[PDB]
Amino acid sequence: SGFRKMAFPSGKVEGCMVQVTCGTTTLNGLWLDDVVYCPRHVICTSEDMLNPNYEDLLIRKSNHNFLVQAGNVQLRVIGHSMQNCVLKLKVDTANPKTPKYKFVRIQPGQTFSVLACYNGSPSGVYQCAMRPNFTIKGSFLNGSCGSVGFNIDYDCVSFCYMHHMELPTGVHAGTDLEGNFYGPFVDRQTAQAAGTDTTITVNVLAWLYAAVINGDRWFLNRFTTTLNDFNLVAMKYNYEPLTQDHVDILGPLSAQTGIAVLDMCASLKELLQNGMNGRTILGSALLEDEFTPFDVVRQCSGVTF
Amino acid sequence: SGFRKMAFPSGKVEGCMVQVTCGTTTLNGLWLDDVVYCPRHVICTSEDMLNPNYEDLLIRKSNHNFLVQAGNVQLRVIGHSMQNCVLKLKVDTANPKTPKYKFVRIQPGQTFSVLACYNGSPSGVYQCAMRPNFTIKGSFLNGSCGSVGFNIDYDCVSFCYMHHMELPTGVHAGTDLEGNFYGPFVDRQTAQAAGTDTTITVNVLAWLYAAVINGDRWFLNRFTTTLNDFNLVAMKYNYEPLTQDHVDILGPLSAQTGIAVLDMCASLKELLQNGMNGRTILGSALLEDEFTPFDVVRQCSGVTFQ
Ligand SMILES: *[C@H](O)[C@H](C[C@@H]1CCNC1=O)NC(=O)[C@@H]1[C@@H]2[C@H](CN1C(=O)C1(c3ccccc3)CC1)C2(C)C
Ligand SMILES: *[C@H](O)[C@H](C[C@@H]1CCNC1=O)NC(=O)[C@@H]1[C@@H]2[C@H](CN1C(=O)C1(c3ccccc3)CC1)C2(C)C
Repeated sequence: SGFRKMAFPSGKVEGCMVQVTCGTTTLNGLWLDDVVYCPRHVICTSEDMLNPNYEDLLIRKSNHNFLVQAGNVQLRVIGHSMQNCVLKLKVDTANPKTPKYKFVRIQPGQTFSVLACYNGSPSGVYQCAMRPNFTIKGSFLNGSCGSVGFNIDYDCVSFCYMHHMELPTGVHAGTDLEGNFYGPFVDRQTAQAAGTDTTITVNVLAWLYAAVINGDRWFLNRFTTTLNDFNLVAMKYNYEPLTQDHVDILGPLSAQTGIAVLDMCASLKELLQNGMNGRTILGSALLEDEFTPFDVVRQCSGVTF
Repeated sequence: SGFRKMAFPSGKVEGCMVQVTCGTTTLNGLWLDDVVYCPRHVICTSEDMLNPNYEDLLIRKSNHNFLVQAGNVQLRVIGHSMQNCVLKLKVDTANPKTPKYKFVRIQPGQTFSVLACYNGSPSGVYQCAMRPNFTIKGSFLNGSCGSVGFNIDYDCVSFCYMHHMELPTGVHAGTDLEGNFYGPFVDRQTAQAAGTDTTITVNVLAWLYAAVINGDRWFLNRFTTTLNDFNLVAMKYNYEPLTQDHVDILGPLSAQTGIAVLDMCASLKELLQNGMNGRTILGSALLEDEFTPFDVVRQCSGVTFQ
C-alpha cells in the first residue's frame, strides 16, 4: 500500500542525453540512432531570440558551427536540418545505447516523466501532466532546454515532450519530438500567456479511486448523480466536462473498488461544494489531478519496465 | 523556476537490480561487484514468520538454494553470509554496471529516492523522507522487498535504504545496507506499530524559502521570534524542535532571500495559527516537509524572484 507521485525509471533516456553547443548558446540534445535532436533556438544569439528568422539564421550556419558532446567525447556533426521547432543534427556515430523508441504526441490530461538535464547531464526526474491549457507545471532553470519527457510502454520509450521555454507565469512550454508546440506558443522571446487552466476531472476521480484502494474512504457519501448534473456543478468550479469515454476509462477502477463512477462523481461534487473540512485525502488538502486512471492501475498493481 | 518533488535519475541503480528466489519466496536484490544484497527474510517459511531464528534457518541452506537472476542471466551463488538483517550472496561474476558507491545511514528529515522493483525489474521512481518516527511513507506492494533507496552525489550512488516491511498504518520500514533497521522495528510478523509522527520543521522552513525564491511572499509578517518561543509554539502543532544546527543549514537560503531564519520562523508560527485561508504555497494547501535545505538549494535558482 501507499500512493506516491512516481516517475518512470529513467535509465534508458539517460544514455541518450548529450550536450549541444552553438556559439555561446549551450543546451541539451537527445541522441537517437545517428541523429541528435534539440530546440532550434540553439542557433540564436540572445538578441536573435527577440525576433528570430530561423530560415535565415540556419542558412547562415553550417555543420562546423555545432559542437555535440556525449560525455567527454565529441560527436562530429555531418548534417543539419530543421523540422518545425527542433533542429536535427546528423552525427557520424550512432548511439550504441539507443532504446526501442517511438515519437508520440500526447493529449491534455495525460502524464509523463521528465528527465531534467543540464549540460547533457541528467540531474532529476519528475512526473507531470499536460495541462488543459497545454502548459506543464515543471521545474526548469536556464540550461534545461532539450530535456525530454517520456512514458515507457512494454520496453518502448515513447518520447513525447522536449522543453523549450518558461512563460511569465512560471509554467513551461515545449514541443513534441517532431517540433510541434503543445499550445498556442512560439519560440520567440516576446510576451506570451497561457489561457485559464482547468482541473482534469477524470484524473481527480482516478486519484479518489486510488485513495479508496489505500483506505481513505471518508469522502464517500450515499448520494448519487447523473452525469449531466455532475457536469453542471463541475463546470462552475473550472473542472473539465466528464465524458462517457472518461466514465468508460474509469470502468476498471470502478470494478476493482466496487464503487460506481457516478457515485464517485457524487463524492467529488460534495468535495467541491462543501470543501475538505480540514481532512486530507492521500496526504493532500486539495484534489490532485496529475494521476491518470492508468497510473493508478499501474502503481496499485506493480507493473515493471 | 518551478518546484517539484524530484527524484534522482535512476539508471545507475537499475543496472544493479536482480531477482533473488529462495524456495517459493521471491524478492529483489542489489548486485554490487560480486555481492548480491537482499533482506534475510527471503529464507523464511510462512510458519516460522512470527519467531524466525535466522541463524538456524540459514545454516540449513546451501548456495544452490539461492536462485539469483540478472535479467536473462542466472548468476551462480558461490558464497553466503548474513550481516544483521541483510543476506549477502557472493556470486561468481562481478557486475560490470557497478557504479561508484557508498553505503550511508541517514537521519530523520533527510530525503532519498526509491526505485521500486518487482522480480528484479524496476517499476518506478519516487522521492521520500525518513520520518521522525523512523518510517517512510512509500509505495510498496508485496514483492517489493529489496528495493533500495539512494542519493547520487557527483555520480557516486550513496545507498541508504533497503525495504523490508509494511506496518499496519501503511507506512514502511527497512534497513541500511549493513542491515540495521531504522527505528525499533524487527523483521518478524509480531505486532508492530509506528510511533506518533511529527513534522520535520527545518524542511518546512526550507520549502517556505523555496516559495520566496519562486516569488511568493504573502505569508511573511513583520515579526520575529526567539528560537525557544518558536519551539514552544511549534511543539503544540506536533512540529519537531528546531535546533541551532538547523538554523545554520538554512543560512544559505536566508542569505539568498534576505529573510532571517527567525523571521521565517515567525511566518511559520502565523501560518500554523491562521491556516492557508484558501491560498496555496507551491501548489499545496498544506505545509510540505519532505524537501530539505539542500533539495531547495539544488533545485532552485540562485536569483530570488523579487
Ligand atoms: C532553455 O534552456 C531556456 C529554458 C527556460 C529559461 C528559464 N527556465 C526555462 O525553462 N529557454 C529559454 O530561455 C527561452 C528561449 C527564449 C526565451 N525563453 C524563455 O523561456 C523565457 C521567456 C521570456 C519571455 C517570454 C517567453 C519566454 C526567458 C524565460 C526563447 C523562447 C527563444
Ligand atoms: C516484501 O516484499 C514484503 C513487502 C511488504 C508487503 C506489502 N507491502 C510491503 O511493503 N515484506 C513483508 O511481507 C514483511 C515480511 C513479513 C511481514 N511483512 C510485512 O510487511 C507485513 C507485516 C505483518 C505483520 C507484522 C509486521 C509486518 C505483511 C505486512 C516480514 C516482516 C518478515
